[PDB]
Amino acid sequence: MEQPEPDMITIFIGTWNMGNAPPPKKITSWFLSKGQGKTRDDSADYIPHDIYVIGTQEDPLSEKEWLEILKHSLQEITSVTFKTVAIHTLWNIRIVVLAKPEHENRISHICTDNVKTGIANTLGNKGAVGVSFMFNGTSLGFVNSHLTSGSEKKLRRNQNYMNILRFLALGDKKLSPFNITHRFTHLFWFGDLNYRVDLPTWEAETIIQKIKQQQYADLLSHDQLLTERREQKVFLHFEEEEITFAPTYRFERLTRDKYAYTKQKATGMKYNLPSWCDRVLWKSYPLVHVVCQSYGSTSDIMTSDHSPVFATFEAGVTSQFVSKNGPGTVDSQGQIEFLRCYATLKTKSQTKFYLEFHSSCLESFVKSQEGENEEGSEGELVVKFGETLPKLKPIISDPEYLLDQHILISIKSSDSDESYGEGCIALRLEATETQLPIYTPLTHHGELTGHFQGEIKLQTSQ
Ligand SMILES: *CCC(=O)Nc1ccc2cccc(Cl)c2n1
Repeated sequence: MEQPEPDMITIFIGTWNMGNAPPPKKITSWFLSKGQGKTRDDSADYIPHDIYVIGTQEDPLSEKEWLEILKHSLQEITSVTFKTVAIHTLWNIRIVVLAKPEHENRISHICTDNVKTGIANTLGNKGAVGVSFMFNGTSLGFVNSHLTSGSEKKLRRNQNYMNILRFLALGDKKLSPFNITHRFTHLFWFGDLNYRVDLPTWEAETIIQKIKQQQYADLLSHDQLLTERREQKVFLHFEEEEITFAPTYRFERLTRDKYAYTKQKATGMKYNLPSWCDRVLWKSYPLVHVVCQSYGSTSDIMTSDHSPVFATFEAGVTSQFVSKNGPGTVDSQGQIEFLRCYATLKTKSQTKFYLEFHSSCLESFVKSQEGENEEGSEGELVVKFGETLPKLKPIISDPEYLLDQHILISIKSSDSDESYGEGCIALRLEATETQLPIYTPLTHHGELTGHFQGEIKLQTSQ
C-alpha cells in the first residue's frame, strides 16, 4: 500500500537572534508564518511543513531544552511528533532540522559543520553552523550564520560570508572542486546577517516615522545587504523574497512599540538604527522549482531585541531512480555531448586548463583534454574546447530521470590542478537529440571568475 514519492515538499526556515533570553511560553506564530510581511493563509495552519529548519543566534538554551520547546510547539500546531534530523551548535549559534516521521527513511547522508570567523580578537562568538542531507534524489543544504555586527562593518560581513562558504564542509566530499554554493539542489542561507540601514544617525526618528507608516522603500534603498548584493560584493547568485515587514532589530524587550537605537555603554557606544538584520536567502540549481510562499516577522514574540523571521518554500524534489541498468552500470541509450564550448576567464594566468564534469547521473566525474587558449578582444582568456569534450555516459537513460539532472563544471589549471571557476548546467532541455545553447557563470570562492557557454545535445531512451 506504499505512499507515492513526493515531487514537491515544503520547507520552513526560521531565524531568530534570541538576545541571550529564554523564549516566551508560546512561539507558534513563528512556525505558522503569522505577523508582518508575506504571511501564510489561516486555512493552512494545520498542514505541517515537510521539513522545519530553525536557526538561532545568542541562544541561551541547551540543545535538550530548545528541542523540547520546538517539538511541543509543532505537536500543538500539527498534532504530528516531528523527528530530529540534526542539531548543531557553535557557541550560541544553533541549527535544528526537524522532519515529518514519514520522511525518516527518505533522508540520508546527514552532515553538520561549523565555521568560526575572524582572527584573535574577532574569533570567539561569530560564525556559522550548517546541515546537509539527501531527501530521496535531492540534495539540501542549510546555513545559519551570525555575521559581524556594527553599521560600519559591511566589508567584514562580506569577508565572513566568503570564509563560511569556503570552509563549511557540507554535502558530497567527492565534489572536491565545489564549495557549498554548488553542492546542493537547494541551499538556504539565513541568520543574523547583521547588515544595516545605512542612513545618518540623526535620521533615527525619521526612520521610526517611516516604519510606523509601513513605508519601507526609502529604508530598503539603503539596506546594506541589498546594496552589496546589487554591487556583486556578497551573496552572488542567491535570491531573497521582497521585504514587506518592519525592521526586526533593535527593539526594546517585552513590547514591539519601541526601537532602541541610541548609543549606550552596553552597545559599545554604537547606534543601532532600525535594520533588517535577520534574513533568509536561497540558491537552487537552474530550472528546479523553488517558490517562496512566506517571508515575514512575528509581532507577538518579544523576549529578544530581535523579532523572529520566517520564510517558507515549495521545493521540487526527485525520486531515488532504479533501472534494470544503473545504478551499478551505464545505460548506453543515454549520452550527453558538449559542442563548440568555450570558457571565458578573468585570470591573468597563462597555464593550460581542462574541465571536470561532476554529476549524480555519472558513475564518477569525467576529466576533459586541455583546451586551446586564445586571447579575447577585450584582453580576456578564452579557452576553446571545440568538439573535443568527452561524451558523458549517464547511468540511467530514462528522460523522466535524466531531464531532471544537472552537470557541475570545474575549469582547472593543468599546472596546479586548482579550480579557477565552477558552475552548473541543467539538463531540463527544450528538446532531446537537438543542439541547444548552454551557459553558466563561473565562480571561485563565490566570486565571479568567468563564464562557460556552448551547445549541448542530450540522448535519452525516448
Ligand atoms: C557531509 C559529508 C559527506 O560527504 N556527505 C555526503 C556524502 C554523499 C552525498 C551524496 C548526495 C548528497 C549529499 Cl548531501 C551527500 N552528502
